[PDB]
Amino acid sequence: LQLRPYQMEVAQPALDGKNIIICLPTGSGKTRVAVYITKDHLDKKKQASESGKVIVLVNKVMLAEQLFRKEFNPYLKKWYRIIGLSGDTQLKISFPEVVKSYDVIISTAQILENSLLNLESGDDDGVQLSDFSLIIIDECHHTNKEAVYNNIMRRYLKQKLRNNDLKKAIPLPQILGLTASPGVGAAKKQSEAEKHILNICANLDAFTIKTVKENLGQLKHQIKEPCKKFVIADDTRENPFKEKLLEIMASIQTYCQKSPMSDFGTQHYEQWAIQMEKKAAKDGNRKDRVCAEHLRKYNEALQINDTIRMIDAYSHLETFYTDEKEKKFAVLNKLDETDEFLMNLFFDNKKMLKKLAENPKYENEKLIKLRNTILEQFTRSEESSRGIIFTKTRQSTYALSQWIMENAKFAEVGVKAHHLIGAGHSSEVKPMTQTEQKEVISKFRTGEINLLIATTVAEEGLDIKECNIVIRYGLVTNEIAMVQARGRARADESTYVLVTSSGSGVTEREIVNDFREKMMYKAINRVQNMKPEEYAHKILELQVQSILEKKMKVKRSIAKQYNDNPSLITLLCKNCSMLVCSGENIHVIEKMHHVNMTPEFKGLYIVRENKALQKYQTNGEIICKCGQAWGTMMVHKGLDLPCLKIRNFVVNFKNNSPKKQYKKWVELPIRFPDLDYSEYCL
RNA sequence: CAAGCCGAGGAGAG
RNA sequence: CUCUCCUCGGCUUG
Ligand SMILES: Nc1ncnc2c1ncn2[C@@H]1O[C@H](COP(=O)(O)OP(=O)(O)NP(=O)(O)O)[C@@H](O)[C@H]1O
Ligand SMILES: [Zn+2]
Repeated sequence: LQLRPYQMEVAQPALDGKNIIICLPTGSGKTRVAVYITKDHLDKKKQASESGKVIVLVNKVMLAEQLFRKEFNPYLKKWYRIIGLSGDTQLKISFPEVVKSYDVIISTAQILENSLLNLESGDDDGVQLSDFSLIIIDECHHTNKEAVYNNIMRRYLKQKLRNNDLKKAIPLPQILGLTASPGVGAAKKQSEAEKHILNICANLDAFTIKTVKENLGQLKHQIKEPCKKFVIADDTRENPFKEKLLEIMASIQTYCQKSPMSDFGTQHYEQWAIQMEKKAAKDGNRKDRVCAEHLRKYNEALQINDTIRMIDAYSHLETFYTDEKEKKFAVLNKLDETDEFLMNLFFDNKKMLKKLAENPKYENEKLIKLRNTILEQFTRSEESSRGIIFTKTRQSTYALSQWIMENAKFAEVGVKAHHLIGAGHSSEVKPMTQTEQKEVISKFRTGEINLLIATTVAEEGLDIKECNIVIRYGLVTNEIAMVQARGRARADESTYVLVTSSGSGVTEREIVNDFREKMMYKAINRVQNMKPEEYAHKILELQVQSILEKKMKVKRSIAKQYNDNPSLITLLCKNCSMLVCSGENIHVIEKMHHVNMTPEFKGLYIVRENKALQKYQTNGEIICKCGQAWGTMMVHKGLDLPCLKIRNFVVNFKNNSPKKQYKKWVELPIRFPDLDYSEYCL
């Protein structure tokens, strides 16, 4: 391993105690300086006949294996014992034991917290911090309100104050936080920015920050920025299509007699639709809820029209209504006035909308703008042409990847592309899998795919190859994502683009984040130069406040919903105001999943085979006689006992009918019994 | 590989 | 404070 000049000075105080933060720019060899500090710490503790164990904490899964392979092991294999843990191994099981070996640990975080609370909650073996001598951390800036990793530090600080009260002593470990930039936490003033920085430092018990200042030219030579750049467009033609939908929506409303006091093709209208649907369901009146459920889809279509072709929205709707018709046919294998009206309204115009949509006279501006942007680069760079795109949603990524596959020009210049999204199981999309992710990464590094379409998945963690033409298509989250994307584009003649519309404040937000970036550095300078006694005073104050801010939160959130009422309810279908179950019939398996195993509920529903699995069905999706999907099948002990949700059902209390929607099971107070085969058997 | 439970953070709009 | 979008982590059934 090698020791750079400017990494030296930033590392220097850490080498003799002095828990600190380190914020350097991106790509400056953050991991490597980490590694060096490790080796020093361990060699030191050996030379003093003192036990030395380091643990690394990360926030994602992949970074653990990542760093295990590339940085720590290749250099420290010979002197020491290393290991890499995560939720994707089998070494989680005896975590207290691996500590008894493996002086170097890498780990996903919540592993640790789980073990601590097992030591402090059950009679399990567990572990305490005393068994360490260092904690190295990545991505400092997640240390905020009740994240994971702040439990850890709140406990560290609790024990530190125990030590301090003792002094007026357990040897606490050293801490070393590493980041790119800690970031201003939503503050409108330089002073509150400062306050936030100090809040971080108190949550890390730091002594400084140690930005690089002295050996700065070596950085500028070795490391450089891209060039910021904007591209803007405007649209007032909306020629055939938009109005063609607004007509429909207006017709539905004037069938429903509901006044939005709002506009078509925005987000407040959506919120209204939601609460209206919820109200209609808590009351039970159809004709309003179901129309709302459709209007939401129409609004979504319009929103994506603002960014994406008409064809994609038409397809979105086609999928929706095709599904609904298939549902009604599987059930009927009756036709209420509502659904009949809605379908008759839609399908008559289906062919029209298909014609209107395919119309290259007025496709979209931003797509053309990025056409120009992209072609410029891939003509300039010629086979060293790595690319990245960022957007907001998943569907957008699929659409763009599809298009770039379709249009010939992109394929002509060698614009090989692939999409990328996150693995969360929610949000009406089939997510990806970690394997797919890693493979795409390796293809990019290989060069199979020249450019990637991504959500916010890329602006952290996983290690993409350096790039040229990072852009930004309808997304401005905050300064952190801004800088982290800004730190990708090496390979000179790099850029950082933003593509937006005119009448949607985004460039606004871009500038705000730019100012925030310029602000935080000022604050850093304010604090680095702060006097040590004053600094100490303030961090002590903040640590106290943080710990007291814990206790209170503890005193008001013990249970907050504890009234266990077994069968005091009735679950109805939310589309059709129809009984489905009572609370007694339901049971739980593994104290997590809810399920019912009475033949009454058995006969009520229908199974529609899966589309996720065709991409032999195993987990069937349940539907009603109305058509409302309810749940999913399940295989427990071979019993195909069908699970369900509480997002599609409505509750009715027996007393006075405040019917409520809950969106998940933990929110409600009442408890359900565990499953046992004594019922239905013996 | 599919299904689901819980928790956390960020952003928008209200 | 609520809704939506986005990401992440831990954990179970198969
Ligand atoms: N001290 C060093 N000496 C030699 N090469 C280094 C050093 N630090 C980093 N590198 C090289 O830089 C690459 C890895 O470092 P880097 O690009 O900073 O990844 P990183 O630690 O993830 N930076 P970041 O993305 O900001 O977290 C490899 O090509 C290394 O060879
Ligand atoms: Zn129904």
